[PDB]
Amino acid sequence: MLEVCIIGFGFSAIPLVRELARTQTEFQIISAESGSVWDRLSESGRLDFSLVSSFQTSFYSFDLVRDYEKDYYPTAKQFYEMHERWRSVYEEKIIRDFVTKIENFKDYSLISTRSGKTYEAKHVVLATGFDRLMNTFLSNFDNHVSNKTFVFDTMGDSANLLIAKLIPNNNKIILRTNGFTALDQEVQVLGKPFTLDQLESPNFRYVSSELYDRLMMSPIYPRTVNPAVSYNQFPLIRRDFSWVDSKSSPPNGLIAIKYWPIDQYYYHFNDDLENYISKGYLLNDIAMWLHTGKVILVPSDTPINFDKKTITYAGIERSFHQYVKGDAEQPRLPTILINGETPFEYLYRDTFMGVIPQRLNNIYFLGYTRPFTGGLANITEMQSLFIHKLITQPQFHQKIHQNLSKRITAYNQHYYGAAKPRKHDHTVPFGFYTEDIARLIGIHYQPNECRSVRDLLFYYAFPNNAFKYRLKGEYAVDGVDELIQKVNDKHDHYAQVFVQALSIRNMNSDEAAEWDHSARRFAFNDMRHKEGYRAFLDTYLKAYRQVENISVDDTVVDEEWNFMVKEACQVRDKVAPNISKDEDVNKGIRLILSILDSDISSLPDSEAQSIEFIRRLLQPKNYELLFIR
Ligand SMILES: Cc1cc2nc3c(=O)[nH]c(=O)nc-3n(C[C@H](O)[C@H](O)[C@H](O)COP(=O)(O)OP(=O)(O)OC[C@H]3O[C@@H](n4cnc5c(N)ncnc54)[C@H](O)[C@@H]3O)c2cc1C
Ligand SMILES: N[C@@H](Cc1c[nH]c2ccccc12)C(=O)O
Repeated sequence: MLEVCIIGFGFSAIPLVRELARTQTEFQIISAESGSVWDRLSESGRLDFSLVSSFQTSFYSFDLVRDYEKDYYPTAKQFYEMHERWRSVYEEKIIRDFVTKIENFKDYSLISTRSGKTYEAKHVVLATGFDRLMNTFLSNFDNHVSNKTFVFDTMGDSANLLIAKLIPNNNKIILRTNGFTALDQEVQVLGKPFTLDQLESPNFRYVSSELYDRLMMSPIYPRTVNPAVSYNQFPLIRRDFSWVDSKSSPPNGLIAIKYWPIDQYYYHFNDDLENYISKGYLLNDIAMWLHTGKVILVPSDTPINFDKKTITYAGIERSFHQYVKGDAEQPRLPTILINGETPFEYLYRDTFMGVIPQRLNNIYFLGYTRPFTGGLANITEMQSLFIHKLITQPQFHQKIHQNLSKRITAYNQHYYGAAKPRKHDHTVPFGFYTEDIARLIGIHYQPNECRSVRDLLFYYAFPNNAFKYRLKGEYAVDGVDELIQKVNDKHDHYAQVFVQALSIRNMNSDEAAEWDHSARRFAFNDMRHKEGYRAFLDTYLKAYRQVENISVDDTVVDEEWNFMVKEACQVRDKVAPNISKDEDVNKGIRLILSILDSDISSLPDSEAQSIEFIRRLLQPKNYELLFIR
């Protein structure tokens, strides 16, 4: 009897396949001849974009230990080539066929295929990915459509890539949405670049939910009255957050587009701009788009005619070339039959950690949990370890399955509370999920085992990426010590992130909000850092048209759109003319780096109380997680 069948092989499955080879577990892969969306995009030369996620969170530990030099954003091309390098290693273990039905019995599944060949496997893993409506727009993108108007009913990472590709062909963008959360993917800390996943310090949740809330939520909830923040200048961007019924912030189910702010874009790319664009580094600055009027927010229920294909905003009858219905993603699950009879219904919440479903035996899901920030790599690596342990270690299998139903109830209560299932429940802050999986496995770190201040910074401020949990113990990867070392030396041991928590431990919700925005350049959606870059923008648009071999006439003005922008930017034209963290962080960082190697338990009683609080980090009081204990 075949021990393991993996169905679907692209990216999600790589770390699990590796672990099965290490323990010489009998496995077969079954994967479609047609391949993935990256194959569609490759064949037709449309791999001319970059990832919305850092190298550090988007590539697996066993590649990072070889190829990590510096923080950066990898190209679509690089991400694809790394898929195709790992496919080549494992191609011999891959059967090219499509699975159409799984019949699940007590201790085995019967797998049917399109060819007619059937397979018996004790353990079955789905890593088949998602069907995506928006894929057609990207794969079959026409770059001649010019001076046309587009309406989008949802803002996600796909719409933003499309918007980034349209704007330089002088196409006009209207967002008919009920708000969206956008966040600068890159951020300055005292004039040094940090990708946003570097600054989440997730284990501070263990001190208290309240303190973690103040650490993260002011850029997302409209908590500052600072006129400089996008959600004050352009209030239509704000969302309805009355669904959130969890104390865990940021909440499961919240999505975010990550984008280049133009200042960060400039710093990296201004010096070889045409070459960088051609590699796939595209300016996708949605807040620069609203500021310049090249995108406009309009209310959710604005008048449109679907037959006449027209928008009417204030009083101009705008003919719209295309309406784009937003990205809805649904798992590519084949029919699964319970006791080889009853069709199985997929619901993220009715599975444990997005991986173990109920009423099925020895079936696991790999690649169906979405990270809020950073790459999928973080989630699928830790899931691969969870799945590998369940398949190979019956003790572990028994421990998890014994009370599966209760664990799932306890997880749902902590992360979703009494909220009705939503289509985005599958989205999780990465540094909670990876940490959650690591405690179920037992490759987690113990806060009480911190000896020095250096140790506290690794436990609390060092990002909760999958490789952090592969330094030592059951899933150790050779070279992780040298990686953690390199990362720490480049980021000042994440002291700047640790000092933020120091500074706001005595503040309330409103106070932290005002403090978050007291900076020269606050982290996200700082509209003071846009006007200065109008000249560069026009250099960029010209550079894009030179790469994409396109020529529109800029000397022809669409006076009607100029008119629709004014109506839109009404609050901005009121709020903008009404236009400390830097000092606190600066003083804080120098304090921490002076006592790096000082013993915690040693540190004296009666700076000031910043000591009492650093000693309690040995005994955090929100450490309980009922789905694990
Ligand atoms: C436009 C776009 C941009 C993205 N950008 C990023 C990014 O910047 N950072 C990031 O971290 N993530 C990103 N992602 C997400 C993620 O990297 C991709 O979705 C990734 O391809 C998912 O990996 P997977 O292995 O789960 O799925 P896939 O790559 O789709 O692999 C699944 C494979 O299984 C096959 N298959 C499906 N059903 C069956 C079946 N029944 N039988 C047999 N074979 C089957 C498919 O043909 C496919 O080859 C992006 C996704 C998209 C669409
Ligand atoms: N803690 C950092 C970074 C940060 C805040 N909220 C975030 C949300 C997502 C990612 C990063 C962050 C800050 O307050 O500035």
